[PDB]
Amino acid sequence: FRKMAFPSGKVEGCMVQVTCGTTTLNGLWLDDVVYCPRHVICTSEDMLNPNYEDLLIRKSNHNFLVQAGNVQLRVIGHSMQNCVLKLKVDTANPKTPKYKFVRIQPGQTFSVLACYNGSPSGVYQCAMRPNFTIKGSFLNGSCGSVGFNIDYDCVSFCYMHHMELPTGVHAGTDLEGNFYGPFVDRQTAQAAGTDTTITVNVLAWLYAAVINGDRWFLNRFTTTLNDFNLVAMKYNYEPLTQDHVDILGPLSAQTGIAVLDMCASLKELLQNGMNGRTILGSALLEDEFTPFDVVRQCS
Ligand code: NA
Repeated sequence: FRKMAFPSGKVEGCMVQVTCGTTTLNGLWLDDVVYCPRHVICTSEDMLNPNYEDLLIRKSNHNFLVQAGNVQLRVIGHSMQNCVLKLKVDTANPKTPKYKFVRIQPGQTFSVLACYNGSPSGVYQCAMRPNFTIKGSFLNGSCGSVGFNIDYDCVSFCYMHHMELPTGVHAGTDLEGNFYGPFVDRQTAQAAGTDTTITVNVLAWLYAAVINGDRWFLNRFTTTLNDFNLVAMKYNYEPLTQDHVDILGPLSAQTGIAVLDMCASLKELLQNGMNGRTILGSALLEDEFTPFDVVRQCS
């Protein structure tokens, strides 16, 4: 049972290179605007303690080198919206897909098109951790790579990568520039805070396991919602709500396994471990499939 990323073609045609001074990173060219992390205007010395307003004022529209493959783009307007730069350009992107900007919630998943100096190199599926970080592969040059979901013909852009934390985990903003979590685009030590397992995702993945033939973890016991959350808090699992039970509805109906019985199987799993066995070929509980992901992949 494999992690699916969304087909990336609609985003590939939007990836551009942005160079300001000597710093260079990825941008998102939609209509006549190019979006990129504002720390493109920062030297590596600037990053220690940037005054972005002050730093942006030293910059004019011609200081910005936006290149899309070969055609260079004429910048005729620059603006700072929170932590993103918005470079107004003359040519509107002919390849602009239908798109929204969305701010997702912790636990939701999305595809990332990692790009290095403007060219896409790879695509992967990941989750917004409950502590608003993402654990991924953002190497030097991947700043400005975007996260997205695709519904039919519409690209919901939800993530732009900005920083690697000293802890090696990754942080970024929505497409309006607001960071997810308590992070700032400054090279200083920033605490991520206690991460937790996305409980509704693990339950969804267990439904995927039942759908695909793995059933050993199904138990004779059952449990109440409170008893389960009592076990959940001990193991750093996100508390399960009734909203979470509702979202798991279709999966419970497809398999004929009530949510609370599944929660009871997860309870014994948490209290006993997996005892050397695997579920869907994994020796540990996967929490980066939402119930929507499991439905989408089982449909
Ligand atoms: Na594993």
